[PDB]
Amino acid sequence: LDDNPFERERHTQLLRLSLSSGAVSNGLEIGCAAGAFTEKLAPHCKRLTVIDVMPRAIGRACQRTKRWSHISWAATDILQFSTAELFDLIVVAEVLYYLEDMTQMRTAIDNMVKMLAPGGHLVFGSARDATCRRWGHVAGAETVITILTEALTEVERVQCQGQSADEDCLLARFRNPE
Repeated sequence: LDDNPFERERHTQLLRLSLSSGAVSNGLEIGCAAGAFTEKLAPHCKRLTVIDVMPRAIGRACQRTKRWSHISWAATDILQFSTAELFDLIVVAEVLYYLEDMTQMRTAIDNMVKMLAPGGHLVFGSARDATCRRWGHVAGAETVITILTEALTEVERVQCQGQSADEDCLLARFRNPE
């Protein structure tokens, strides 16, 4: 799905935002789909850790990025996961579909904040509130962006009104105040 234009643009914005501070020491990617984005991010991270509830998704994404030796993978979700070294970039571009209510949502967000380095950046993207609403995911971009703003400083956003009904989404970039 390289040459479908919408995904092309979304990946480019995600990367642009992720890149804005120069190279990342220690990055976290949350959810990894087929490894398309990990492949673009790995080269700009001194260390990259990728977390994904779905093991078979990891078997696959790992193939894709075999060439780099500074990536590691965890079969776990953002509620259950925790690190010992903070992250200067957390990317969360995947609908956290496994989040069943606002309390899971609120908790997931706290964990992300707990793992941001100082002046670390959190880049978020997802289908807006109403596409997610359409699919049983409780909430999406605007609700998450309201909660993230409580803890973090929004630096920038971009909106990706692509093609179909599904293809319309919002990305925002937050700084963790030092």
